[PDB]
Amino acid sequence: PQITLWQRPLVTIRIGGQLKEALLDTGADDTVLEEMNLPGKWKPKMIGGIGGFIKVRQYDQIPVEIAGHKAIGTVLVGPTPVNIIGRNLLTQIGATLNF
Amino acid sequence: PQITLWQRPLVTIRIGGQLKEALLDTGADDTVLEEMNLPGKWKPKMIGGIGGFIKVRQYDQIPVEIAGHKAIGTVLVGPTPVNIIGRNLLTQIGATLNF
Ligand SMILES: CCCC[C@@H](CN[C@@H](CCCC)C(=O)N[C@@H](CCC(N)=O)C(=O)N[C@@H](CCCNC(N)=[NH2+])C(N)=O)NC(=O)[C@@H](NC(=O)[C@@H](NC(C)=O)[C@@H](C)O)[C@@H](C)CC
Repeated sequence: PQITLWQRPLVTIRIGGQLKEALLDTGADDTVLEEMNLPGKWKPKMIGGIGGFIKVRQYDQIPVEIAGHKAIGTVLVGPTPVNIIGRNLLTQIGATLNF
Repeated sequence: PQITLWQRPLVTIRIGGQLKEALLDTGADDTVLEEMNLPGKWKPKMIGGIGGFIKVRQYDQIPVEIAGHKAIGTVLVGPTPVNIIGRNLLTQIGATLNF
């Protein structure tokens, strides 16, 4: 599908068992989700945005389905204001910007 | 064009007499430039994201050119680690996400 930017580029994703709402974001290297439990082993990491640094926890190899598209890779969970889908998963689904 | 997301999508824009590199960000509601001396009245404000809020200056009706496509709109100036082009302006040059 083609998505226009007059509205927030918001999509439903399954994070297995559950359904969430995430923001397709070109401006994010990685994927970060609101604090939730996942089936995995994790390691503490730090990421940045406009206001500074935050501690998150990394989960390697989690299958995510973005609008019915399949992706398998890293997922960071911590105190992010909006769930966001980064370039790490977008490239798996073959997302590009057109103008 | 068609920009792939293997790397951060960085483009050259013109604001004032300057050519600058900015990140195309579908997860930014607004456009935010790093500290720069523009003429004009501004109103102050706060924007946040990962990490917290930073204080910035709001300038209205500032004409740009995002890689040879003109736009006009509000731009925020403050201490961002990077120049960011939000949707306010991407909506003007006809950019979509496609997968
Ligand atoms: C230097 C900043 C670079 C741009 C920025 C775009 N992020 C959006 C994300 C979506 C909301 C969290 C952002 O801050 N958006 C603001 C930006 C500036 C602005 N405020 O216009 C925005 O829309 N904020 C909303 C408030 C949050 C709600 N969301 C929303 N309305 N869309 C708003 N209107 O003010 N990227 C990020 O915030 C991401 N950070 C990175 O990609 C950083 N990478 C690492 C490895 O840490 C790198 C640059 O150091 C992700 C990967 C963190 C792991």
